[PDB]
Amino acid sequence: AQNPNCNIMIFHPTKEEFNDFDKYIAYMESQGAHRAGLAKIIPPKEWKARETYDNISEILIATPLQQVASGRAGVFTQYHKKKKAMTVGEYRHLANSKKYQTPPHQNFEDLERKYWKNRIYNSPIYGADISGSLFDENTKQWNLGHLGTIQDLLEKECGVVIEGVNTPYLYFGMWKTTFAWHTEDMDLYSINYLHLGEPKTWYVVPPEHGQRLERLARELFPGSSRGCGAFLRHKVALISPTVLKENGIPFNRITQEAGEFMVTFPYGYHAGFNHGFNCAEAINFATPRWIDYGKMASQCSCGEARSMDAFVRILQPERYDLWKRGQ
Amino acid sequence: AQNPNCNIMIFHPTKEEFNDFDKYIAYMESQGAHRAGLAKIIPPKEWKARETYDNISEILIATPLQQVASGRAGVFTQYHKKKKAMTVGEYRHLANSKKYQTPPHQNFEDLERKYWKNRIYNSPIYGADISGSLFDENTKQWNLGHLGTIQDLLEKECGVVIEGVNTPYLYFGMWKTTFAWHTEDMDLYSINYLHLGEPKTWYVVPPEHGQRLERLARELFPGSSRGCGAFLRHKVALISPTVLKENGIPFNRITQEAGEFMVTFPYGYHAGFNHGFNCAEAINFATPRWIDYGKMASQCSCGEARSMDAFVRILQPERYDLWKRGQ
Ligand SMILES: Nc1cnccc1C(=O)O
Ligand SMILES: Nc1cnccc1C(=O)O
Ligand SMILES: [Co+2]
Ligand SMILES: [Co+2]
Ligand SMILES: [Zn+2]
Ligand SMILES: [Zn+2]
Repeated sequence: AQNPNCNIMIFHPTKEEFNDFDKYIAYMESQGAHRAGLAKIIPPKEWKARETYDNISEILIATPLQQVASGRAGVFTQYHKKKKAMTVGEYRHLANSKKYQTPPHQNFEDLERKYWKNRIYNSPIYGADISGSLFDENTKQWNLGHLGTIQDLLEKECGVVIEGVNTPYLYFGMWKTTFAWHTEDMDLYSINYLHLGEPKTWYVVPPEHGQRLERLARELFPGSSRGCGAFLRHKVALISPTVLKENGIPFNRITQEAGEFMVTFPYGYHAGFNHGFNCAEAINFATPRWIDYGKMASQCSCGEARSMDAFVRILQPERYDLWKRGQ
Repeated sequence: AQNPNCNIMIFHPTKEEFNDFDKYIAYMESQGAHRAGLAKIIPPKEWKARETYDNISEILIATPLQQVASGRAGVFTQYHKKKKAMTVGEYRHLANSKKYQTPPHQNFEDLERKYWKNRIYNSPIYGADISGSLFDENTKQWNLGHLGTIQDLLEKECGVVIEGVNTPYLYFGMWKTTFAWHTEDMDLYSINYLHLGEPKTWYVVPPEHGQRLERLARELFPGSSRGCGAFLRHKVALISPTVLKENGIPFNRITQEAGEFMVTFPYGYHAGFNHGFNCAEAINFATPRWIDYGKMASQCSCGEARSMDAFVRILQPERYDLWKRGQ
């Protein structure tokens, strides 16, 4: 077995190796990368997503989300308060203001300490889930808007044509903006490129130990757990590395910097935070190995959790009716 | 001036000519094709959208629309009554049933006569605007899911990056299903491929005479006109070729058959109907020549009309606030 400790692996493809996305994902998994739940891919030195980021200030963040925390420093939930629209230019200026800017710190470890100590006492604003892409149409390699669709993958594997289209999303972040513990919809893969700005710190639980995190979550969020058998689908729960360690949950951490890709693998629980003003782009994808995870993915049917129809309809026909009632 | 009578032109590209989409659209316009408002493109004999259509019955039509008419035979409006979900297999069976099937007829002209005589007395069900594609991912030429985006076109022409993603839609039709008189959102181009089944008959007004149609529409639909300065954006008004002829409106007609593409050009008003069970796929696109049409496109701000944000925001900043109130 490759990567038996489930370490987060870092890959440095050559430009030749960067030319076939599916092939390289499969190569990564041949080295056991998937066992960590997360991998970093450093693009070839001659690769670029686009020429410059000088012309992005007029992008509109239609519904910025103020992330309001409740609980304790290491165990909290966050809810999203909708704010008025602003441009990326206005958002960037807000992120760099005295109220929201990254504080003085010695290094990543000091910043991480400050995040978990102080996160709940501030309510940063996140420009998340904006449909769009910052890849140049002429970028041929690892262009997240030119990947094959999950609908075509399901068709290729299962022989069924389905409706739906999957496209990338942009995430404009600032210091303390947070992504809660979750796996992807239908336990899909995700790929995330950090286009510009300050880093993004990730935490991840190996897929083989995901149920351990779920068990801890039910204990730490009893109200949420009673409300929904798959409440982590609501994407609101945060648990710090110290609390995970206290409870024996196996996990790893890594910091993503501008110009780097992160891939999350099926049923790899992850969470994290942004260091300062940045912009990432992400999309879900599938491989043949995903199908069996799709079939077993837990579903939120309480109505709180936000193409999905067809995947549940085909892979989980028994769940489909009740899941559809929740929607 | 090419094509001064504004005739609908039909093109037969070679496989070599079929290899550069933008180039061929530009070639078509060099021959005056755009003046008609609509063109037909017959693909090369060796081209195909996909291998077979044997595996499409499990596609879900989440919200089939029953098209209910009001008015007179040649001048009517239609509203869409939402029906319960059905699969394409179930829809196809309904379309072929005695209640909904194409009636006996001698030819296209007889069927057209029957449509305009009898359309208002039936309420056919249309599986319209389903996000998805039936093109094989391996189809390299004129794959409507692999076109360059309107957002990238605007960026390339105007130097502004914007949010948004544009993807194709599927249309499952039956006899008498109808598309009302309209131009595309922001007076964009559209491209439509008829994947399978019975034909689709199109009517079109040359872009240079669009305001003549608008004037007639205001006279024929006085209530709708008073309610909204751009009510044709609601996509509910039908006017027959006989009534257009009586009122001196220049127009043309053509019937699209399975395996053929239709392109609508900026500000080319069009309408039509399906002959029987079929499936079409369509998407909007842009070229450099569209920009000036985008800037002048009329907007519905009464709230009735259904990526758009950014195009109005950048090309029509003066209209943006009031348009946003309507939404
Ligand atoms: N929202 C997310 C979800 N999964 C991974 C990363 C993020 C992010 O916000 O960067
Ligand atoms: N809905 C439409 C809009 N424009 C052109 C064609 C159609 C169609 O229904 O085929
Ligand atoms: Co994620
Ligand atoms: Co149209
Ligand atoms: Zn739930
Ligand atoms: Zn209106």
